[PDB]
Amino acid sequence: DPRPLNDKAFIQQCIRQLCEFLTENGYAHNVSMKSLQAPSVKDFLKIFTFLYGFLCPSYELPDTKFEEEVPRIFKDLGYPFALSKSSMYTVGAPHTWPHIVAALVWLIDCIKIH
Repeated sequence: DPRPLNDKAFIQQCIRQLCEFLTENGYAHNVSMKSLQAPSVKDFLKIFTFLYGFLCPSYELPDTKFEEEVPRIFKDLGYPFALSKSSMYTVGAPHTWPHIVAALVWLIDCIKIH
């Protein structure tokens, strides 16, 4: 894994990129650096739904089996890094969020092109 996910400054950079993309592109809810430090599973899913909607406009917010569906979508998009069920259940936890925010930023990058 080539990513410096332990570098706290690097993960603030990822969070800032998330904050800026959501803000710039008309996400429905107020977001801040503060509110993106440790999101709930429900807020993560709202964020993920907003982002994946750029690629799949009819995409609906998951809930049932989201811990299966969300990693499956990333896998299907060619994301090379592991997203475990454990991570899905604990997305906002201190040692989980860095991996998840990295995945969202990669998703943002792929939206920004395609």
